[PDB]
Amino acid sequence: MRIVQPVIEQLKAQSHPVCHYIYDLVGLEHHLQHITSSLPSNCQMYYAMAANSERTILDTISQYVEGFEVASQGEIAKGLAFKPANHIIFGGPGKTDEELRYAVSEGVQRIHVESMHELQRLNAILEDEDKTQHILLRVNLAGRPTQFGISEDEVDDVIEAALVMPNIHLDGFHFHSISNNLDSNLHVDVVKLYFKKAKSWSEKHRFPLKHINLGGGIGVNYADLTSQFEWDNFVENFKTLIVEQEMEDVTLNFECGRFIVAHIGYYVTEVLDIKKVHGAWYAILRGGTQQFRLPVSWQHNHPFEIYRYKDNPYSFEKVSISRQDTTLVGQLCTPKDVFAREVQIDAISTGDVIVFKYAGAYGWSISHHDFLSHPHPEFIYLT
Amino acid sequence: MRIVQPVIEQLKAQSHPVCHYIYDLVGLEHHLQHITSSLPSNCQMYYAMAANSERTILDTISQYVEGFEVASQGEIAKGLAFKPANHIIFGGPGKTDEELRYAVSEGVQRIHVESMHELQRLNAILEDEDKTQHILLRVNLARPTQFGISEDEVDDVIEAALVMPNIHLDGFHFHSISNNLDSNLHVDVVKLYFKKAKSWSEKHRFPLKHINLGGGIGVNYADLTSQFEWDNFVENFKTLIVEQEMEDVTLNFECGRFIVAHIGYYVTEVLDIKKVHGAWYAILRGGTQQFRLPVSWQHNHPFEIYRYKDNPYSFEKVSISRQDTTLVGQLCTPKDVFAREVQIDAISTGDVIVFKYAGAYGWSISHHDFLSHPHPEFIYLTQ
Ligand SMILES: Cc1ncc(COP(=O)(O)O)c(CNCCNC(=O)C[C@](O)(CC(=O)O)C(=O)O)c1O
Ligand SMILES: NCCNC(=O)C[C@](O)(CC(=O)O)C(=O)O
Repeated sequence: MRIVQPVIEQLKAQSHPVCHYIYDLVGLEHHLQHITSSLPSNCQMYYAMAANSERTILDTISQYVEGFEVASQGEIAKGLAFKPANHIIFGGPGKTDEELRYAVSEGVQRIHVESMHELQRLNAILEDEDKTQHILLRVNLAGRPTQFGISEDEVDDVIEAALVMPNIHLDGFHFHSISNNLDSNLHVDVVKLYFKKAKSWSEKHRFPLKHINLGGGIGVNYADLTSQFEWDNFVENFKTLIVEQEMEDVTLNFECGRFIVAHIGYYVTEVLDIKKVHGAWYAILRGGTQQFRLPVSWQHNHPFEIYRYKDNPYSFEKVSISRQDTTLVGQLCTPKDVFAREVQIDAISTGDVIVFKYAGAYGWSISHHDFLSHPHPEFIYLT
Repeated sequence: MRIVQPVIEQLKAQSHPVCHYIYDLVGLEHHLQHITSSLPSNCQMYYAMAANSERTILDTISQYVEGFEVASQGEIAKGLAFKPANHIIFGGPGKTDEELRYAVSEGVQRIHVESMHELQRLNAILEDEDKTQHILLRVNLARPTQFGISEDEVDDVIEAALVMPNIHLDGFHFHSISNNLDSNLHVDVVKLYFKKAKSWSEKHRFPLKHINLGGGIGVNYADLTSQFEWDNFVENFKTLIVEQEMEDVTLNFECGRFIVAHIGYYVTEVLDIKKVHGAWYAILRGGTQQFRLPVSWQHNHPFEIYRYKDNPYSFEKVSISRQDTTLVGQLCTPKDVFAREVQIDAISTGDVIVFKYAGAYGWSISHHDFLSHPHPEFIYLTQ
């Protein structure tokens, strides 16, 4: 509340309707300074802009991170606004010929190759353009069947194919098995598996293990806001693992999105209407889940807080309820437009503002902005 | 495939990437002509543009339908380009003061009021502007959703509406069910709307001018041959108007899905084919951020396969036959799935997947800019 309330009160004082995204850039910079500086000298931090690729967010982040992790030519173009191509790293299971040629043309640092067929499509462009390209092979370790990377048993044949292509520079491997892990001790064991796997292929095939992309998937807790990822405990144990496994001459990198921008983002919206239907209570808010789809996608009740507005703009009384199971919804004409279902609300009124915390990662970026053609939420960036 | 194959062959012949929404406007016109002509003279068809508000689709639709059903200021704005204000009807659970003032200013045909507080906000705007407005009251007949007025509360809102001089109560709005495939069950629901609507008008002593019977006409995605029996529905619907003495009561539907579903196609080329831990995958251009319907509804979306004979690359295609295969897009999320473990007769890299019945809630519900991919090209077939 402390961060957003001065903004909400200004909007109320000016009679502007509250349907906003608010981002705390000071807290973002402070958070990034700590994370990147704690890392060892051989490890790097790339920002995965999937979580949030708003231009102001990238402007702020660029200074503190090594580079950007991108999943398309459009994300490359957004990254090139603030970083050189050789600090952009390109992953994804379906990179088109256009994207590969554009990536090669711009000269992106690495392409994280996810198949034998992709390798050959890339290599054909490299022979055509007469360029070379640093790559990692993305590996899918035996957890379940997904579309991502090379299946573990197929990896050997893709290594041998990449090594005999002179235009390909096989730096090493890319692992991204999990997303949203909250356990720091467990994440260290995932990294240990990556080191042992990467070293075994390097030793079997006899090529220099130059680089390992350890992926991302550093979790954010939406249920319990006090129990976040123990980054300091992780980093210090992660440092111990590097020296134990002798990975000091191997350059490492993470590609984090959610953990970097989640807690610094807020989706704030005014209460338009409160109603009781067949027993159940509902609070209808401005905007909707087409602007903030995270709770519907993940199927949880998103954490929020209620700013109690004291004035009344109408000549008639506000609708108020107290201590009821209340379902929070937007303006959409679908029953799926639900921020939170049957959650406790101590006091809520028409004219109050719901402050959804932890809205900065995969909030606006995953949302179906133009469904039912509502106007976009307004964007405020605090400095 | 007869409709889309000429377009696919043109794209391959021109060496353009295949990632397209293709629409059959000739088919759309024949569908509209069939529906609009078959209705009784006291009932009109409005198009609920949430399903598809593309300007070419609206232009084609506006020629045949009575008007547009809208649920935001943006949908009103789109509708006004092709219909006049007095053939636009406005619903939705969270109409803002700005949207209500806009609707009144433009002079919309009806506003479908969904609560007591909305009625009072509308009335306050009407007294300020010194205007009147025809309305219906949206009723929620006895499961709980956020929509309309709870049945027990209806009497109080009617009495409040009748006392307001600026409000002109035409009657009621019912939209209980969604995606119903049985014509006979829909007639019973329409009969139930008549019984309830008359009961309120006789009790409260005002003329029952209009009843909005909603949409909810289903489209079958599992079995394409077993669609909604419109001809069967309309004749029993005509019978019912006479039985319940509703010839002088003027009516309307508000259909979205049923109008545009079968005439739209989402067409995309196979970029990769891989095996991961025993399971086959086909990576397609675009993704569920362009066509979200399969993920939202959690089904295997119906499709056909166009085989392409030529090979643009000097290395071999990946070709499979008679395999259970998961179809995925370019996205970096494992939720990017068009269809899961579906038996495919034969497929190679460079072939084209043709997702049928992609015209309703395809592009319109999708998260277009997630991972910043370029939009698919839009073709509208007219000859
Ligand atoms: C008032 C009113 N009138 C008419 C209609 C149109 O109904 P019909 O098209 O069915 O005839 C609707 C449906 N309102 C839109 C219903 N939405 C959908 O069917 C798709 C989706 O929104 C997908 C998603 O967002 O995940 C969903 O909830 O499944 C409506 O709410
Ligand atoms: N699954 C863990 C990774 N989550 C995200 O990165 C967010 C999203 O991509 C957003 C979404 O498309 O629903 C998702 O897959 O839930």
